[PDB]
Amino acid sequence: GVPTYGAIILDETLENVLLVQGYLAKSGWGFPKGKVNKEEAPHDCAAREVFEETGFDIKDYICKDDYIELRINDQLARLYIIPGIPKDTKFNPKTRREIRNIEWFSIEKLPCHRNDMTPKSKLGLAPNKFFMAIPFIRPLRDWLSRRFG
Ligand SMILES: O=C(NCc1ccc(F)cc1)c1cnn2c1CCCC2
Repeated sequence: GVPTYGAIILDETLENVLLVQGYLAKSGWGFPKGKVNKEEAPHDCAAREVFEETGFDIKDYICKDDYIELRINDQLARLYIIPGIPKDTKFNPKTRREIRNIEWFSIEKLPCHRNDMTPKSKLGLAPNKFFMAIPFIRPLRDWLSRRFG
């Protein structure tokens, strides 16, 4: 699959992260990210996708070595970590045709796994609106503990 790039944006307290909500198949909440274009550098794709989805330009803030990368079903997703962005920042996507809403979420309240259905003796996982963000949460919390305190 084609690699994806984006950002995990945190506020100044390091408490909260910015998630975006799409439509249809992308109807839940997830980090801003998207597919890399031909010959485009990872940092440029991340900034591009983040600016298209949030209206916020991370180019002056990206640190090259500060990201979380996950390979999920053979697609690689790398989110650059961008702390310190004020919570009163005005985010607006380029078009409401792709992005429904943009919100801050408390990191400590976000799930870092989906719940099974053991109550009902049924296999699998219950739906969770944070399903695209979930795989990054534990690695983010571990990364913040290491790199900050
Ligand atoms: O990325 C997602 N959500 C946030 C988002 C990011 C960019 C955007 F333009 C709109 C919403 C998402 C949700 N479900 N799927 C995805 C991606 C691929 C697998 C299905």
